[PDB]
Amino acid sequence: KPQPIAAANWKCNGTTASIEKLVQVFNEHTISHDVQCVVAPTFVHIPLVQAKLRNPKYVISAQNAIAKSGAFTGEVSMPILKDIGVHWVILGHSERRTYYGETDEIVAQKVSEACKQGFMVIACIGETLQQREANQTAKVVLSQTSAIAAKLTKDAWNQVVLAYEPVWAIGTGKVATPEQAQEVHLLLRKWVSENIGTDVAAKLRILYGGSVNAANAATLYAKPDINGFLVGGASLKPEFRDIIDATR
Repeated sequence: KPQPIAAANWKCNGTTASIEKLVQVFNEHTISHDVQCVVAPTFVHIPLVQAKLRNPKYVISAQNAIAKSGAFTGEVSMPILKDIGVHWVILGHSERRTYYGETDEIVAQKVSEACKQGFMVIACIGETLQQREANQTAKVVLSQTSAIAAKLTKDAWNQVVLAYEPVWAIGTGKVATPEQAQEVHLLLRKWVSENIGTDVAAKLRILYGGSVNAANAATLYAKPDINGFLVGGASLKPEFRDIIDATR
């Protein structure tokens, strides 16, 4: 397997005091294996986390961005993030697709621009409960992935991490079973192998997210095509340490 990733999506949460305490916990956890840890604070907390986070296995990610600076009140651009030292971004999270109008073509454009600007990108894909029950999971996730792929060159895939998060698993407590997740990860990896390249597919990290916790992480990671996790609720807690260690 390629190098795993354990990514903490703090979403729209945190106070300075709670973040200081949690970062201390993460700093004091010695990670002995090869894993890339990622923490994605809210924009306003990025400087605090940059100042306090010292664990060498971690990088900081933004939770969203727009491609260019300019007259976009309220938004944060990729050049602005790069200038402050952030070169990872999560794009296309279900919450943004649902609440904030991010269509496949908007996500694909953002991913393309992030790659051109040198970011590592965690690009999120996943089906809704209605799509799953209609036996459309594969069609949906492959459509979302091919929309992204259409805007990328083969070289750019070195910067891409895919995160499969069934929408019905996000925040609900209803994690996908290892078999459910593995079926989708395998389908995605096969599509990448056939449509992009077998060398790309072998090195591509495909993360699972949606109700990962420290108790279910190891049995997800045991599956051959799962390369780590994008973690929401449990990444606000000290048991994120055990999620990291489940990628051994």
